[PDB]
Amino acid sequence: LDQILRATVEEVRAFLGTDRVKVYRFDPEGHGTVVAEARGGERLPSLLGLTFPAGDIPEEARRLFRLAQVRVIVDVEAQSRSISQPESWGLSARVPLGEPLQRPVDPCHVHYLKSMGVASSLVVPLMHHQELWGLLVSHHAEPRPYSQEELQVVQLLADQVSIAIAQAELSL
Ligand SMILES: *[C@@H](C)[C@H]1/C(=C/c2[nH]c(/C=C3N=C(/C=C4/NC(=O)C(CC)=C4C)C(C)=C\3CCC(=O)O)c(CCC(=O)O)c2C)NC(=O)[C@@H]1C
Repeated sequence: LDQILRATVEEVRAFLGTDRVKVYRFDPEGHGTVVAEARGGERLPSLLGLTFPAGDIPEEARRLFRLAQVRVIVDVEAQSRSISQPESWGLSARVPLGEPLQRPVDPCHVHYLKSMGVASSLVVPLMHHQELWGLLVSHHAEPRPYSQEELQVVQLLADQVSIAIAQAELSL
């Protein structure tokens, strides 16, 4: 599982030629670890083996990956902003998209990317059946919109990967 996933990130980056792409796995307690990472000329630092507090991932957003498998972050420069409301959303995700061709992310996560030298990142999750196992993410330091065609093939690759983690799991 740890070996396969490492190989998966190597070919993936090559296909997108993105500066950095890493695979992230979700643990039952909310914590996750970086088990796969590729660097575009050591441009970005290696976060391999580092743990990211679960508190970093709320809940409403995580459900959307499990329910709709669709989320991307736009040009931090375009200044697209997201905000919460007196009320909280949950199962409401049962709705398919229903938003402009773009998705805004609150300013908190936005600068975090800026602080990381990232301006636009594509997000694709890894899931099996009704369960979400991890989160894939590509980092683009400069504006780079995604194509509807390439997006699926990858979404499929992720799905193909999500399937691998499932099939490999039985082994252990
Ligand atoms: C800011 C951190 C506040 C917040 C808002 C917020 N952030 C997200 C969700 C994400 N955070 C990501 C983090 C990264 N980058 C990594 O390197 C890494 C560890 C390997 C991850 C997973 C990130 C790109 C996401 C999306 C993935 C996910 O499913 O969470 C969101 C959701 C997006 C949306 O607009 O719905 C927002 C708005 N969360 C807080 O509690 C902070 C106060």
